[PDB]
Amino acid sequence: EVNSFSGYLKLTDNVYIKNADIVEEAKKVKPTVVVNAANVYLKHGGGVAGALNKATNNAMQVESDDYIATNGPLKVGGSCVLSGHNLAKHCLHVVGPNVNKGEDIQLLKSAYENFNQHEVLLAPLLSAGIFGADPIHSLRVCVDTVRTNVYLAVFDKNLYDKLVSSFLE
Ligand SMILES: CC(C)[C@H](Nc1ncnc2[nH]c(-c3ccn(C)c(=O)c3)cc12)c1ccc2c(c1)S(=O)(=O)CCC2
Repeated sequence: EVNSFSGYLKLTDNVYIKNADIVEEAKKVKPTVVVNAANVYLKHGGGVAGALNKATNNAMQVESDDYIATNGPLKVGGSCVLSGHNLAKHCLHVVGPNVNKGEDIQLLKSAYENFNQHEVLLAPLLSAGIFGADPIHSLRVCVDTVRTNVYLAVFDKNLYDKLVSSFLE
């Protein structure tokens, strides 16, 4: 079965959310597109990007290095489409702003806009965690910006509960 998302809570007609690890979701669901929370040089050194690369046994990093050699780095708020490997048909590498490194939070709208070129996506909460954005603000930007169908996997039950409570106010 295609895009077999299970156990999500529907927030709006096009945004769903689950307390789950995106890597485990990508193995179970086999989505058409999995979003990576990338950096501009596609160096998958930790967090979500490191976990998705490790699940591909480093095939994602080798492919990413070859892409950067030919095309140069991405811009903050930009994206590229590369192979999904064993995790998805395609990986959409999206660069949200890293507020902890001084990048502009306004670029988070441009980052989510990349999602609208794909009908269905499995994605993480952009710019949250160590990128420093307020995760409740990142969910609000996602809901207001994404028009295609997006399944958000957030690997922390405490944050999940705060995000669902905030949306339902
Ligand atoms: C907010 C947080 C709960 C969320 N975390 C995650 N959300 C969804 N699936 C996840 N898998 C893992 C994971 C991490 C270690 N290892 C070993 C794994 O195997 C699997 C993390 C994780 C998240 C959302 C966005 C971003 C980050 C973190 S960040 O800090 O990586 C910087 C980039 C933006």
